[PDB]
Amino acid sequence: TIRIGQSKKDQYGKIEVTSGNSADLPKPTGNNKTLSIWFLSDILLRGDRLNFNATPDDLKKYLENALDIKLKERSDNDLICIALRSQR
RNA sequence: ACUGAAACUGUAGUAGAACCAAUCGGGGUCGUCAAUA
Repeated sequence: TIRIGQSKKDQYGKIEVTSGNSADLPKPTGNNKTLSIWFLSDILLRGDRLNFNATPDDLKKYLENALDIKLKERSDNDLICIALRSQR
């Protein structure tokens, strides 16, 4: 049992932590037709000047480097390819 | 690539003003009673 966050000494922050049995590792399906990406957490990326950034082409470049592939935007018009929001 | 810290929802405010538990009443006084055979 630990107190976390702001004003944790007062009426705030008391949490119980419990540990579970070691989970199975993620097992994503490798598909060569498309890559789908879901941000489960806020993604912080450096721009190429190492400022933080909001340019998705940098994430495109990052992924295709990290996976050693090449990526292209989904070209249909009745569908959306990208659905990001900025976070500070 | 590392939980901010510290901070009293307190301070002032009369559940009170108004309203008669009251109005009227001599502690008094006279004729029967009963239904049959």
